[PDB]
Amino acid sequence: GYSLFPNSPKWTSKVVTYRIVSYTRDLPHITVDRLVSKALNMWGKEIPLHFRKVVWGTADIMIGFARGAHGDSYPFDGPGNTLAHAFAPGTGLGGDAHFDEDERWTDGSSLGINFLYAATHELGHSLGMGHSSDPNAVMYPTYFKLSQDDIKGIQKLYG
Amino acid sequence: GYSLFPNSPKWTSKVVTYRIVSYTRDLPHITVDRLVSKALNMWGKEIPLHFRKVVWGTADIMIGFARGAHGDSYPFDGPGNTLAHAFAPGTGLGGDAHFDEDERWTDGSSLGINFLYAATHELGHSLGMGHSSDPNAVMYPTYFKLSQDDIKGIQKLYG
Amino acid sequence: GYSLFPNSPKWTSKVVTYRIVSYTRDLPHITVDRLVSKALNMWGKEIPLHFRKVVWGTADIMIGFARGAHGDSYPFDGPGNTLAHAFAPGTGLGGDAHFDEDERWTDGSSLGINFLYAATHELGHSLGMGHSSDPNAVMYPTYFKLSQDDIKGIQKLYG
Amino acid sequence: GYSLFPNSPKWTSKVVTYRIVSYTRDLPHITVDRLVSKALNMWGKEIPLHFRKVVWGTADIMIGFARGAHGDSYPFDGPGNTLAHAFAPGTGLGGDAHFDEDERWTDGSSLGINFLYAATHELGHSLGMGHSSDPNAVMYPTYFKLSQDDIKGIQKLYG
Ligand SMILES: O=CN(O)[C@@H](CCCc1ncccn1)CS(=O)(=O)N1CCN(c2ccc(Br)cn2)CC1
Ligand SMILES: O=CN(O)[C@@H](CCCc1ncccn1)CS(=O)(=O)N1CCN(c2ccc(Br)cn2)CC1
Ligand SMILES: O=CN(O)[C@@H](CCCc1ncccn1)CS(=O)(=O)N1CCN(c2ccc(Br)cn2)CC1
Ligand SMILES: O=CN(O)[C@@H](CCCc1ncccn1)CS(=O)(=O)N1CCN(c2ccc(Br)cn2)CC1
Ligand SMILES: [Ca+2]
Ligand SMILES: [Ca+2]
Ligand SMILES: [Ca+2]
Ligand SMILES: [Ca+2]
Ligand SMILES: [Ca+2]
Ligand SMILES: [Ca+2]
Ligand SMILES: [Ca+2]
Ligand SMILES: [Ca+2]
Ligand SMILES: [Zn+2]
Ligand SMILES: [Zn+2]
Ligand SMILES: [Zn+2]
Ligand SMILES: [Zn+2]
Ligand SMILES: [Zn+2]
Ligand SMILES: [Zn+2]
Ligand SMILES: [Zn+2]
Ligand SMILES: [Zn+2]
Repeated sequence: GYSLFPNSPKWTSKVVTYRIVSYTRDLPHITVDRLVSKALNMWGKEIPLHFRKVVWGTADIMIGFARGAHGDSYPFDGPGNTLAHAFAPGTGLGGDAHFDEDERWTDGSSLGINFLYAATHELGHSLGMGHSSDPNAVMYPTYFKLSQDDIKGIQKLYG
Repeated sequence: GYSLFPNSPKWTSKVVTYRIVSYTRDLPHITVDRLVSKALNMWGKEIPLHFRKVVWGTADIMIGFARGAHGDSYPFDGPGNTLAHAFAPGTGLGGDAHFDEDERWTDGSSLGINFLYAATHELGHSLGMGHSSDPNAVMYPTYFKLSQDDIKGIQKLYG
Repeated sequence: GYSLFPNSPKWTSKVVTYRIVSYTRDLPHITVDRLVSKALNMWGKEIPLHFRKVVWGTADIMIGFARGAHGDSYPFDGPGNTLAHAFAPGTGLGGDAHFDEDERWTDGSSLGINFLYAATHELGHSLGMGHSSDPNAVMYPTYFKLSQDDIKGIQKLYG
Repeated sequence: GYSLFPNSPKWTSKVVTYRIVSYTRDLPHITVDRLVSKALNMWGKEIPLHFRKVVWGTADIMIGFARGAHGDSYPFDGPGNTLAHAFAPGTGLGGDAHFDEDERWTDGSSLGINFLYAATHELGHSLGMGHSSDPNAVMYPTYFKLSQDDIKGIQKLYG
């Protein structure tokens, strides 16, 4: 069973902008760029919402890697423990997706947390999805395509 | 309601020197230099105190970024937790402002703790300001211009 | 007294592949390569099992250094505490040997955990050895050649 | 009141060798080299013991910087907490002096723990000195020349 966020926040504009603000030394910038686009598009293909990439300033969905405290109330904590977090749609921090630089991330060719899967999960949150009780769902709390539960949920929110 | 430090320490000389001793890889050195000057000047414009920049040795206000233990009794602790500290006016460590290198700092163009705001708060301490009970104040314990409370407080001390 | 793993898992194929997926800045890549080969061969000479090195993709025994969370349920934790872990033979994570990048590793010419000894111990696990109660054994829980206990154990498992 | 180590271990040879095995990115290698020599010589001038520098392999007194676990039973722990440790005279680890790379060290021109003072204290241990109860002593547990207590203690031991 999928979940949304309390009060069911969602992007209400036809177009939502996103920006990859900071990268990881674990991967080429372009790899992160392509994987983020692939993640967004997985959700995008199921709903009447369009994403537009911006390379500077503020965008609706701010995506990036950071070490320690980084401007919100959920500072990262070094290697292990918390790995990432994302915020439900809304202004400011809303929609943003942050990844802890102190972990090891991979595109699949090395050791590490698979970035595509993690990004697809985090971006699910950025769009308004909560965690699912269905182990098959990308939105399941713990850890390729969206499951029926993920699709049902996102379409229910957008629709 | 603004606060000062116990015994209300303040710089008693007409001129107070400052030095940016160490920088962060998160930003250009010159950016940190300019933001520090801007922060000091925000307080400076309200009082009969003049700041003089020095680029070597000891200055009254020593400013810098550090990882872990760094020569005082308040070692930093890695990503998260403590982010920075500054000491009330006085000799030696007095007036110094230290920032934890293990966080992410920004000038506003990326993810991170906004350095200008953090520096303005920390330098407030370096000049003798304590924390305020007024949420509008730059000296409020948690997180652009100085509020009426900040101004009232600094002018009361100098003034 | 040597130990194996519950249910005594072992590689059942004549040839087992291995790959050094990630390295440490503490040593040249080639040094890690040579020490891994030496470690494997120490066990290899005692049993009817052959190792084949691969330099890309997946291999049966995936070996590497990582910081923090890295794709399994045993994230590393920064300097100190956990130093490494390896998994009993089996598919997927089975057989893999991971080393925490946040420690200092050496080939013997500097300060650090001796990589050859650590790798020989970890690879013992990758082959199906558990910890020994014999302090002379390379498989003893705490810390050059395999002891009689190590040999007896690996030969008992292979066989 | 100065202290020595239980059983009063000391170097019994006329010549004791030392090697700086690893350095810190905080300072030039040559700076660390010169400060170590200065520290040793401070103790050396008070006793009938001669120090000989070696640049490779093993020396009686192994000196270096390390992150996390590094080959002894006192792994470092990242920024803060433990900063350094040294072992009483003896074979193997005996006499060695280790410094945590995760702190900030300085030669006096920047922010950080003053390396000369820290090295003089640590090397005191490497020679057989324990902590002093005299706040004036370099061997006092918490923090330029050796005090009367330091001199009395080292001369009593040598001796
Ligand atoms: O999204 C973030 N997570 O929930 C955080 C909790 C943050 C809580 C939080 N929220 C808001 C603020 C602070 N903290 C936990 S996580 O370990 O980072 N998360 C587990 C599931 N994982 C998967 C799962 C399945 C798959 Br397929 C791929 N990856 C994605 C990443
Ligand atoms: O200044 C230092 N802080 O108080 C430290 C505590 C150190 C305590 C301490 N003092 C002395 C020694 C050791 N520890 C807390 S902090 O998180 O670093 N601080 C919060 C408020 N923040 C703001 C707030 C408002 C705005 Br606008 C911008 N930034 C500035 C930074
Ligand atoms: O192999 C891994 N270890 O057991 C881990 C525990 C992981 C437990 C674990 N297992 C699985 C998953 C998570 N955690 C402990 S360790 O400190 O990394 N280990 C001690 C012995 N050491 C030696 C000993 C003797 C010699 Br000679 C050389 N090196 C090899 C390394
Ligand atoms: O030497 C090491 N220290 O005692 C360690 C404890 C290790 C304990 C330990 N021993 C052995 C093994 C593990 N842990 C404490 S420390 O903070 O690293 N130490 C304080 C005094 N400091 C001074 C003091 C005065 C001056 Br002047 C300069 N520097 C030198 C450095
Ligand atoms: Ca983390
Ligand atoms: Ca946003
Ligand atoms: Ca911190
Ligand atoms: Ca000062
Ligand atoms: Ca570790
Ligand atoms: Ca495997
Ligand atoms: Ca430390
Ligand atoms: Ca020694
Ligand atoms: Zn965040
Ligand atoms: Zn989640
Ligand atoms: Zn400090
Ligand atoms: Zn403050
Ligand atoms: Zn692992
Ligand atoms: Zn083990
Ligand atoms: Zn040590
Ligand atoms: Zn000591």
